[PDB]
Amino acid sequence: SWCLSVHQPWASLLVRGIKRVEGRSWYTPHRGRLWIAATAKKPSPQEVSELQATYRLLRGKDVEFPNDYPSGCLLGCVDLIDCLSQKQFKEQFPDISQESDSPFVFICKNPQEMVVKFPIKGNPKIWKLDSKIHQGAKKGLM
Amino acid sequence: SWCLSVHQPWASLLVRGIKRVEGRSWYTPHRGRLWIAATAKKPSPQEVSELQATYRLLRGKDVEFPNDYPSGCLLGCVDLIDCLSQKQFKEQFPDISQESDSPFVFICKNPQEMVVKFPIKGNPKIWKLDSKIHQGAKKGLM
DNA sequence: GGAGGTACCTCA
DNA sequence: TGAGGTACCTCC
Repeated sequence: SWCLSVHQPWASLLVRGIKRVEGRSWYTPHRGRLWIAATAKKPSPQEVSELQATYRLLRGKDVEFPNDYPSGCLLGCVDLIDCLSQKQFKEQFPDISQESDSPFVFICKNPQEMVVKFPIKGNPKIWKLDSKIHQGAKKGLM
Repeated sequence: SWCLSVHQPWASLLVRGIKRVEGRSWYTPHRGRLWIAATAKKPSPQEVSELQATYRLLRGKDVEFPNDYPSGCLLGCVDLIDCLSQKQFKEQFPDISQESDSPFVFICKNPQEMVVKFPIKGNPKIWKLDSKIHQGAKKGLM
């Protein structure tokens, strides 16, 4: 039921598995499925292309980006398998530890993207999806 | 017929005779009567009190400020008797030369403040008043 | 100028 | 967060 709002384009890169971690100033004990919502903040076409170029260098020339990075909607989910301090992140994930310098690093696995994305208004930190949109999101995930 | 738009509170201080010069980056050959209009930019009550404190120190304890500094209106007029370079300003007005460091300094005399001030939309530099507001302004000056 | 789009900032 | 007030910026 629990959701994290993330700015685009990083939001969609997370549910595509291209971005593998998300950094925050705070810790969460939450483990398991974590829904990902894009914030309302639209990214300029410039930062989308620059971030895409960067992730091409990190992941390979032919990585498949989403066609769009829609704002203000529920995108999909990840499994939040750990929430690591920066020190723990460097010890356990040396190959990607450069990808976040935040005090706490959310380690995400098993991303899933919704083919139909639903408009939504987010909140800070981990917040709870409303039942109706949560039910429709799980149905979409077939 | 010619007018200069000036930000408040400086605009009203000019037509009161409290501010004696106005600095600009450009020169004008205009001499004689120059109407003074306040721009639309409203001044914060903080810059009004700080500027009043400063001019109290420059002119004396009991100098009489206007009760209000209205924006976007025709305030009055001065006689523009010279337009001096900064070098000429220092040579000719050593007692007040510190009051403007602009490339050109408009030397104003015989200020008159209108009892009834008329709303107006200004322009850059010296611009020409419309004849209806000019006629009404001259009449107000009795 | 004056007008208004946009980025920035704050939020009993 | 999302919302919107405000300051800042540009202007065939």
